[PDB]
Amino acid sequence: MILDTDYITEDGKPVIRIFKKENGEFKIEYDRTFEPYFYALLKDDSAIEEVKKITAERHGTVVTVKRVEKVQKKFLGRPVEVWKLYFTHPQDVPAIRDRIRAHPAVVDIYEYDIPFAKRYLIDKGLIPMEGDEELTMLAFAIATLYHEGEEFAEGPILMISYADEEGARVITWKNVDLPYVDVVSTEREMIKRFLRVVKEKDPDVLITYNGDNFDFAYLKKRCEKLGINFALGRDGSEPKIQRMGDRFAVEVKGRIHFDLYPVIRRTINLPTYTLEAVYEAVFGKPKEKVYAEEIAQAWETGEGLERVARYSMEDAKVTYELGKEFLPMEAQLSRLVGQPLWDVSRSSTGNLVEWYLLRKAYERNELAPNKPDEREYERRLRESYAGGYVKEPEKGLWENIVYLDFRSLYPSIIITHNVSPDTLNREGCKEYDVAPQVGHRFCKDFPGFIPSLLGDLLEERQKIKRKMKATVDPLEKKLLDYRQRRIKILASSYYGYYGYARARWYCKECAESVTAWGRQYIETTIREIEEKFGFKVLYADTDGFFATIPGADAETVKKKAKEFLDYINAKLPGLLELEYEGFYKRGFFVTKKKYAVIDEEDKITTGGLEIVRRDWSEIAKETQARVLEALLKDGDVEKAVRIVKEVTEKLSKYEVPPEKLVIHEQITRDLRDYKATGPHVAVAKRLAARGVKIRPGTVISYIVLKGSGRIGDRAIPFDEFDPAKHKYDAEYYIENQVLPAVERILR
DNA sequence: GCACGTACGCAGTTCGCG
DNA sequence: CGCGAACTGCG
Ligand SMILES: Nc1ncnc2c1ncn2[C@@H]1OC[C@H](OP(=O)(O)OP(=O)(O)OP(=O)(O)O)[C@H]1O
Ligand SMILES: [Mg+2]
Repeated sequence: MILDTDYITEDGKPVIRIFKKENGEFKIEYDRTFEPYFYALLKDDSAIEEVKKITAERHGTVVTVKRVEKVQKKFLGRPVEVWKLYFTHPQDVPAIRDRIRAHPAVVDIYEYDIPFAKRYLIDKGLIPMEGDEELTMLAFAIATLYHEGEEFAEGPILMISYADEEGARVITWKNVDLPYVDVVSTEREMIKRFLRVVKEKDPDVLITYNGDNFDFAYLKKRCEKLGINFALGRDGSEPKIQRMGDRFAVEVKGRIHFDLYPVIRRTINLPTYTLEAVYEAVFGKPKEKVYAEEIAQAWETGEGLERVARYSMEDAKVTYELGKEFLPMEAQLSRLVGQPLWDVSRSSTGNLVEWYLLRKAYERNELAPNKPDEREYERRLRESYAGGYVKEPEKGLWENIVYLDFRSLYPSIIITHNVSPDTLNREGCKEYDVAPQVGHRFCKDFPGFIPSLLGDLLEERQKIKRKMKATVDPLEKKLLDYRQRRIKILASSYYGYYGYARARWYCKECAESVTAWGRQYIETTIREIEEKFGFKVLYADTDGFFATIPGADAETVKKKAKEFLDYINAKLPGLLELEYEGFYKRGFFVTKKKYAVIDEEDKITTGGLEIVRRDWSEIAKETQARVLEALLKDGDVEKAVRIVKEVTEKLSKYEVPPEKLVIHEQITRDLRDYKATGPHVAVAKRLAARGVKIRPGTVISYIVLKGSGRIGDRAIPFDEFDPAKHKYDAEYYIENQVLPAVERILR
């Protein structure tokens, strides 16, 4: 397969490198025939003579137009006459792109901000991660000595553990008599020994957890400080820390650094994203953690280092086990977008969609729209459109509830009505599809750009969901659930891409249509099931709704539901279909987006309640869960009152564990761009002054202390919470946590 | 040479001023 | 001393 692609400079000309593992042997191919290029639109062909004269300087070397060739392409389906401008080195584009654009004759330039290595993959039709070639993996993690005030990566590395399919081992420079701990005295020698291990085993993939920000970055700093040649790559090169905005990423030429952190953050939604929490969510088994306070104590006292080695070994052990199950999922993702696994595992869903559209646009000789300037980006972010339909739920308890839901509503709407930028208000067509309310017209004579690509993703989701029923192993069922969720988010992102301010194929009118279509279908289906079939819709949210026949029994409501499904699906066009997504005995609808139902097997499923929100303490989630259990199962309202009263008694008496009193919250911005400072923002700003880097996406876990005033002023991180010194604000967790989450069931 | 991180709608908490 | 803005996370 094709692992990755980059380019070096030989005699001032770029040389594309293709890292590939063909027939079980590493190989690097060299292509020196690819030339940088980008298009330009001119008012008159006679101005091409005054365009080749435009020059620019790039550190002494003057940048000139190598060659020029007029090509005929298409822009959103209509033909266009553009001039292709060739260049010597890729870096010549960023130096002359702005000079060529501002020419009074040049209308606009196109495809000027495309990386060379990634332009080679699209133009040459090369697709990475394809081919029956198994990849050798090797996970590794490091243990560090951190002190309050010490700059990051300034302390020594205590242990360097690694794990592959052949077991897990730990390397340290302090005598530990454990069968898996190999002891060698120098930290440098530890690094150098780790260098021999990787070079000897020669893994194709290097799996880490947050290694781009800690494990591999810490190792790279010891490289430049201790003066070591960490030739870890297959070309004799050393790891390179690359910048991606605020975060950084480590690259190892010839190999693939698979950082599982960005992968898990896009696949699983957990309150906290620690390695011990991800292991519990995937494999369903607990993982013990050794904090830095105990690692620093074991290093100084010398006692207990065996347990520290057990933590480092387990760190690499679970990292390989998690990587062995999540790498194939990302390989499939890389095969769809057609980009290296390195870039795909660290890219957002919006970027993945754009990189796939850029490849398909080249396959169809379609000149790609260019990203918006800062002005248009701000203009797109300020504008919006009406979302989905939401109906105020009927209050009270209801019995014999059915949940009818549309099958991929928004994606199906795009394919059925050919909602795409190239088809929006296209003139000269024979058949059109008008969007409700919004009125946007879409050509249906030819398949749209986006609709022609969304069909396959929908089929894949129904295939994965089909194996979920045919799977008996719980581990394979959850892994398949992750795959179908990944396909749902990716497909739905195609819709969200229309509203993405940074999207090349930005189309608000396309996004307005998908919602207008969905709002019309759900509102008409609700009216049809009520007027014709006599159903009573209780709750409705976009693609689905909760309905029932008030006085009918369970057997009647279920049959009439399947009857209405065949009646409405026959009247629905194309891929538009409504599904029977489960029956429920009794249900409770608190408010909008928040409800709770119970099925035949007495399994209570909730939606939008505080039980699944990470910003609510577990003592509140546990109390709310037992209240729903006392109401939906037993139906004893007085029993729930005694439950919340028993919880408050334990809280006031300080009898609840501190682990059950943690509140997780995410830092979605930079600590400098926060208009208001909340509890989690105040704790983050305090950790930023202590050396901890609180970057966007960090989950803040704090505990409210017993005090008077602002909650943020009495908020302390969970790590520094000692029950001997600190005492939590029992009155806060009673009045502002346990009571409110359960008070909304007042009936 | 880039990634500037898919969309809207909404319940609900924290804070701050009156 | 209720309310509005800022903020998060859910569906
Ligand atoms: N993250 C998202 N971003 C944008 N649109 C989304 C997102 N999630 C869902 N949508 C839209 O929301 C509605 C619709 O979801 P399907 O019908 O595609 O998938 P089920 O079969 O799972 O439906 P159920 O939630 O179980 O009723 C999708 O277009
Ligand atoms: Mg749906």
